[PDB]
Amino acid sequence: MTEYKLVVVGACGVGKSALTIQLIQNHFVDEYDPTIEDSYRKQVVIDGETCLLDILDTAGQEEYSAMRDQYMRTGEGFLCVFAINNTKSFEDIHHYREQIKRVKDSEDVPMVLVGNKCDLPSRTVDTKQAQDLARSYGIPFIETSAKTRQGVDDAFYTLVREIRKHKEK
Ligand SMILES: Nc1nc2c(ncn2[C@@H]2O[C@H](COP(=O)(O)OP(=O)(O)O)[C@@H](O)[C@H]2O)c(=O)[nH]1
Ligand SMILES: [Mg+2]
Repeated sequence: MTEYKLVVVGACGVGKSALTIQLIQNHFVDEYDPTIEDSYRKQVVIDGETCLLDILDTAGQEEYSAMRDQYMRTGEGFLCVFAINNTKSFEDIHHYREQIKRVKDSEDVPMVLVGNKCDLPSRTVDTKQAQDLARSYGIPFIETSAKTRQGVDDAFYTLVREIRKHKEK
């Protein structure tokens, strides 16, 4: 069956693990060690296609930089997560965008921009500013809450659709 290798990246504390575990296990985790990096796999149906998602929940630095380069080269699509109450996490998106393109040595890399924690009242990044950044990259932007599940399926399924568009060229 078709497999899609997805990689979730973003600053520590933005909800990468919470988003991934909501997609896979359908519950919100209040506490998950920020240093744990692991992969999950789930069979889903997306637009009538039965497919396997293989998702890497990243945790930042690796023992050796060759490990980072390896998962970036093998990953097919990237979910670039910031938190709407953490401006620094939004500014760090520039770094992840650049680093992924550099390792892949490609200008066209399937990517979706995710603004997580949309259930919280505190917001430092308004939607407009994130839409402006996504428009500059030519990629979709989705606001999510790993707590309420709002937008979670859409974020991951939209990324799969971006991969499919990249592949048909
Ligand atoms: N309220 C709220 N809290 C969240 C959300 N996503 C993650 N969190 C919390 O934010 C903290 C960090 O999330 P985590 O998934 O560990 O972030 P990671 O470092 O990117 O993996 C945890 O305390 C989670 O409970 C969300 O959508 N809403
Ligand atoms: Mg984590």
